[PDB]
Amino acid sequence: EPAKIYINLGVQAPGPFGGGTPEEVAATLDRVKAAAPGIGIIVDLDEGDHRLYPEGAGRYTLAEEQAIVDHAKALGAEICYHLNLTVFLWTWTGLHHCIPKEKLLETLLPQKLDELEAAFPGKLDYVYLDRLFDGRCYDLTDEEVRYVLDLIKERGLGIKIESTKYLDTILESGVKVLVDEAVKVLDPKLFEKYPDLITVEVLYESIETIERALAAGVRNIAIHFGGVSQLDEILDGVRAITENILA
Repeated sequence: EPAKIYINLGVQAPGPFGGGTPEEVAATLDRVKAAAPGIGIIVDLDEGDHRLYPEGAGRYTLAEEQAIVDHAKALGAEICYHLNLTVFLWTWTGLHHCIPKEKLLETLLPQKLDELEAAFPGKLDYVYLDRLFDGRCYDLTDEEVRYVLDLIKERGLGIKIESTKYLDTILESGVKVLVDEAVKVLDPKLFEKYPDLITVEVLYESIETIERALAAGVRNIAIHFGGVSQLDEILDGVRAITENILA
């Protein structure tokens, strides 16, 4: 069967350097689908008594986040939610302070996951956490990894990982994975053992980036462009898929 194609798209709140309101994000997503027809869309999103007005620009409110997802979900786009606040604020410093491993496994991570699916019921496909990131914080044991994967698979979520440190246990757990290769290594043996589970995000440098990927297994490839400014920059290479075919 032919392979799948997606346009990995980053969305953030209006701030000092860019961003767009839920109306602007909705219009851009409609303009991408208007050009790219049979191409999937992967929208990345960062997390923002609980607001209505954003406490400081550069972050969305929970309503604006829901308004974007509900519009992107209606377009058929998959949502990948970034739970970076798992290291946010020992405190009163804005650092990436790491709570004890128990405090995170026992309480916060299930807490954040419950809050997650409470705000976006069944409308999130992948979730990103800065824990499997080559270890960094905490050295995860054998059962510790598969416990976090169980919390994610419980709520029907996939995972986005930057490091392929634990990829050889994620696929055994049968959970969909999103490998961000937009600047480790991986053998094509995985694509014949787990074809419908891996989706590789690549930095678009040319058609040679796709051909090098399609030469292996990669039946699910997401394209992330370098560069609301990017509306037209993506509308340049959006014709790079009508003629690409390659199926």
